[PDB]
Amino acid sequence: MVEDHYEMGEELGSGQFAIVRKCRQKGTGKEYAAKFIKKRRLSSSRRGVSREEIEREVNILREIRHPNIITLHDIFENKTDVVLILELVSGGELFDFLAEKESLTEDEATQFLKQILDGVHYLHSKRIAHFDLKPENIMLLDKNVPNPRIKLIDFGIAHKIEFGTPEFVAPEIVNYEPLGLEADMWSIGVITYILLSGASPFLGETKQETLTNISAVNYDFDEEYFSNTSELAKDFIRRLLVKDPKRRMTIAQSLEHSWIKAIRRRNV
Ligand SMILES: CN1CCC2(CC1)NC(=O)c1c(c3ccc(Cl)c(Cl)c3n1C)[C@H]2C#N
Repeated sequence: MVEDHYEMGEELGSGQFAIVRKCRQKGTGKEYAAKFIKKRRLSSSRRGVSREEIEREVNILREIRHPNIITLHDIFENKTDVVLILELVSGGELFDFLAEKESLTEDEATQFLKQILDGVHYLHSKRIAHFDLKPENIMLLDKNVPNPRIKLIDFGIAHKIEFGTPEFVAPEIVNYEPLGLEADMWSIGVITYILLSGASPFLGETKQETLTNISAVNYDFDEEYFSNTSELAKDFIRRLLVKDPKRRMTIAQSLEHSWIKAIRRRNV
């Protein structure tokens, strides 16, 4: 059993069918995050996570080796749960960081985005789409520094290309059209808008209104939030928030973009 080898500690987070606890590996003293995923009782049960979601997630994490993506250390399973022993990331979600900061400067935003884009470049090079990129799925190593390091998490709907969270889904998801790596690029555009403004671009009062806004690409650079934003930043976002996935910037193009490079290019 997992608890023979890992002493479980405080609960760090929870969702509908998962709980994550801090734990300590008894043999080494090393601390990890143990994610307990509740299995379906029966193969096609309504409640619980499909065994397919679990195995697919495990297999993707085991194949990835990148500094901006969480590592999987081990796996345990009993009758009711699959327990993933994951790298512990203790600086909280980017979501909570942003909550405290309200909105980021373009320099602060690009420092995060360089890391997010590097991790996504690694995934896309392997033809893996994450499909649930959002600030809640980006963890900080340490929140009390100017340039915090991040790791992508929650690969539960990641797929190899051969419905995530309403505010972040691309139009092709909303309209049941073919999916690819481009959906992740849309989500990066949403993240970028949020980092710079503190506002979610497509959010409506209801989920239905949010989804309607996405499909119509109904957003703006409202002067409330974007009165000081550079034309480069807007170009970056505008080239991601495009309805036709074929027209959207690719991950390589996003990394080459002058906005991302601006901070590297300048001295002061
Ligand atoms: C998608 N959201 C965010 C991640 C989620 C599940 C719900 N929630 C967590 O609170 C959380 C999760 C984590 C997953 C991995 C690691 Cl290494 C950590 Cl520190 C995680 N934490 C803190 C997710 C779960 N369950």
